[PDB]
Amino acid sequence: LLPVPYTEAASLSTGSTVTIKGRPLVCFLNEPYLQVDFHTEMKEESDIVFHFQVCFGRRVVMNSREYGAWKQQVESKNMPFQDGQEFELSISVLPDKYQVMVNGQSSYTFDHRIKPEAVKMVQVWRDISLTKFNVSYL
Amino acid sequence: LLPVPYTEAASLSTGSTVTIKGRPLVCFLNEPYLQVDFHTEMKEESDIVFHFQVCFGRRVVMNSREYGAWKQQVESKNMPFQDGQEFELSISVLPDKYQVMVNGQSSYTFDHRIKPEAVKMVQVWRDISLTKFNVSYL
Ligand SMILES: OC[C@H]1O[C@@H](O)[C@H](O)[C@@H](O)[C@@H]1O
Ligand SMILES: OC[C@H]1O[C@@H](O)[C@H](O)[C@@H](O)[C@@H]1O
Ligand SMILES: OC[C@H]1O[C@@H](O)[C@H](O)[C@@H](O)[C@@H]1O
Ligand SMILES: OC[C@H]1O[C@@H](O)[C@H](O)[C@@H](O)[C@@H]1O
Ligand SMILES: OC[C@H]1O[C@@H](O)[C@H](O)[C@@H](O)[C@@H]1O
Ligand SMILES: OC[C@H]1O[C@@H](O)[C@H](O)[C@@H](O)[C@@H]1O
Repeated sequence: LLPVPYTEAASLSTGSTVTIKGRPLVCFLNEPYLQVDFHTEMKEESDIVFHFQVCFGRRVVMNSREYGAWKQQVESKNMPFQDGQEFELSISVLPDKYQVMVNGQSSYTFDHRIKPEAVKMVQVWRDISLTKFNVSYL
Repeated sequence: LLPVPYTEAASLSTGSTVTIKGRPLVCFLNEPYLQVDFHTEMKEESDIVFHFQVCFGRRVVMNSREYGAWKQQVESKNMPFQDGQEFELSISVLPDKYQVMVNGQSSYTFDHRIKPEAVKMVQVWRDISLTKFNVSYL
């Protein structure tokens, strides 16, 4: 297990992938969350280029936080995460957007509001155990 | 620190108090949660007599879960929890309702939908550290 909340310094550009392997701590009936935030600084109060929040069994919200203010929330009812199971989450930086893979299935996209080069830190937190976190590049 | 999620077997009646001392894991800007659930069984999928969820800095929701279904949500914008600080949460069983004290201040009430004698387990979880959990009686 990696500690949760998990914070890692990171640089992203086109071709960067962020891969997370984890498991919800409790059954989907109890609505555990997962959050992944791409921050502009190492401090947790810093702006968020890309905010990804799963309410397991219900929905996903995505947003940015810019100069401390939450922007236009995007919502998906797409729920490929399986009750009780380990997940593999992969977030890829494409030229125009983030691609979110769940268990090898394209599940969510989010157009760049801020250049991904603004990211200095990824935080993974809320009601999961974390087995793997990797930032990679092709 | 007590492990989180924290689960303790419990019996409640009029005069029972549940006291929790904890601290949010992150700043209120990032909206950490605290949840306290009074369950009818030791298993986490069991019905919830009393569901208390803090979104720190934003709101509190309270509900019951009966035969697996969430009932009428109650919402309060009362927020006596302090950014960055340890809290003391005390939930008292009165004849007709739960009384929720935060840092010695009456903050929330919730009329009994199910007799508090139906409770067999308390779960404390989401984005907190936990220093104390006690079930007591006067
Ligand atoms: O957790 C913080 C939440 O605050 C809301 O105001 C935002 O619109 C959401 O996107 C975000 O998930
Ligand atoms: O933004 C959400 C969309 O992202 C796409 O890349 C996914 O493949 C679709 O399933 C989904 O509708
Ligand atoms: O923020 C824009 C994103 O929002 C989604 O609603 C669209 O379906 C995605 O294709 C797009 O990348
Ligand atoms: O976390 C579970 C949530 O599900 C909602 O449907 C309920 O009305 C809330 O009271 C509860 O907080
Ligand atoms: O249900 C909420 C109410 O509970 C009362 O016991 C509190 O003292 C009030 O501040 C609050 O309006
Ligand atoms: O569920 C009923 C509870 O809801 C609140 O709106 C009331 O203000 C409380 O006094 C009451 O105990």
